[PDB]
Amino acid sequence: RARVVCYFSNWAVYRPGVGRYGIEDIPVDMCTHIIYSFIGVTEDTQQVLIIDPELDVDKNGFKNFTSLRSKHPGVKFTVAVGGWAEGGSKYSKMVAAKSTRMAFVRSVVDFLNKYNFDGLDLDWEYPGAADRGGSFSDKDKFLYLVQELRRAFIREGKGWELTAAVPLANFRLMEGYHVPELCQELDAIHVMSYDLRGNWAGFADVHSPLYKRPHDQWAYEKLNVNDGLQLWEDKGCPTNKLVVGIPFYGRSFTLSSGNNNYNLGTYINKEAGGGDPAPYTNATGFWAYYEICTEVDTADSKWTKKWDEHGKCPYAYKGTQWVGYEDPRSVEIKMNWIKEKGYLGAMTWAIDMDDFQGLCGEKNILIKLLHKHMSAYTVPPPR
Ligand SMILES: N[C@@H]1[C@@H](O)[C@H](O[C@@H]2O[C@H](CO)[C@@H](O[C@@H]3O[C@H](CO)[C@@H](O[C@@H]4O[C@H](CO)[C@@H](O[C@@H]5O[C@H](CO)[C@@H](O)[C@H](O)[C@H]5N)[C@H](O)[C@H]4N)[C@H](O)[C@H]3N)[C@H](O)[C@H]2N)[C@@H](CO)O[C@H]1O
Ligand SMILES: *[C@@H]1O[C@H](CO)[C@@H](O)[C@H](O)[C@H]1NC(C)=O
Ligand SMILES: *[C@@H]1O[C@H](CO)[C@@H](O)[C@H](O)[C@H]1NC(C)=O
Repeated sequence: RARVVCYFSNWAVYRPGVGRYGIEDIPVDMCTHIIYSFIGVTEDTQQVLIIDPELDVDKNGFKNFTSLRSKHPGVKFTVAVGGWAEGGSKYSKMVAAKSTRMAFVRSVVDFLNKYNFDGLDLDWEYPGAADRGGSFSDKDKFLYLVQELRRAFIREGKGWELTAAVPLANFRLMEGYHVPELCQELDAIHVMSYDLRGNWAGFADVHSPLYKRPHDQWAYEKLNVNDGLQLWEDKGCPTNKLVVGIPFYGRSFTLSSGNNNYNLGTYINKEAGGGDPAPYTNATGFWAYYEICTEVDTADSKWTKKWDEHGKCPYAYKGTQWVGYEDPRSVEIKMNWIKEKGYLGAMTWAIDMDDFQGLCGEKNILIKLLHKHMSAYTVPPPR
């Protein structure tokens, strides 16, 4: 009854060579819930925006995805609206009034019916965030949207799921999320317990530390997976609604010139924007798990791999390059911690970045860990 929630990126199919990952590559039986990412919202009409129509519609992307339920009827196939690239301003604008919310709600219902989805994952990042086109009134109005969506889903009578991806920083929770009311309306809370550190922070660190490190201070003091999930509990979310995010990727850094200190918290060349782009994801500061293991784990690797004794995460470095991530050891530790705490399950960003080709060893090594632990785990009643 535990969840293994797998986010699927629709843009992964455009990755070159062995990086190419499509619908056919999803290891469906390893997941209980799979989420097609992303659709968006229109700026002008507050309707569902199909972001890659040639792929999603013309090449039958949405339907290929949902029709996987024929072979795997026990699995839920939903769609995510929002995501980082979508921005937050269109969503703050959409929830501003009742009329615009209901226009979106109607569009959502039409979309879900048309492409046979089992429900919707809300990924607005984030309500109430000034840095993301939000404002104070987003907190109330995001709740209104969620309540209105739930009632519409009930009226359709198909038992659709409604979930949300959420941050874990206290200031983000205060600005955007009525926790008790939201957790009541939602089937699951997908906590984005990653990207907690990165180039934007101005120092090298692992991005999903489980526990606090000595160097964690001020805003970073409770910015770890354990304290972050505890925060969601303390604000009123039941343990059996919380799903813990696991990143299948690393946040990389370019160290400052002449810096021979590779410890956690060491200064970086922030202007570089992060570590150099990897060949398949081609993104500064962002390396897929398979891009990391093919570099760090090889027999003649010149990378030095270390372990965060407090955060329970691996990091590795070579020359000016430094990356923090998750490996089988850290993932296993998090799986046991999830069961220890009694949370609803595990979530991954994203399934397309596991070692699905088995370049470094066994195929889909990370998702197999999530499946192994969660499938043998019974979610206890709310604490
Ligand atoms: N919810 C959070 C997540 O959002 C977040 O993960 C991020 O999600 C966003 C989407 O919200 C991702 O943004 C996408 O990034 C893609 C790649 O970076 C973009 O797609 C590509 O865009 C490229 C530039 O145009 C194209 O490059 C071409 O590639 C060609 C191959 O055919 C090549 O021949 C050519 O030379 C290139 N021009 C490429 O075609 C295209 N697919 C996409 O536009 C963009 N929306 C983001 O990548 C991702 N990190 C997550 C992690 O922070 O956290 C979650 O909680
Ligand atoms: C959907 O399935 C068809 C038939 O296998 C295939 O031709 C097409 O490429 C698939 N579309 C996507 C986006 O995977
Ligand atoms: C890789 O990313 C860079 C910077 O965004 C871009 O200029 C280039 O077109 C990308 N290369 C490929 C192969 O897509």
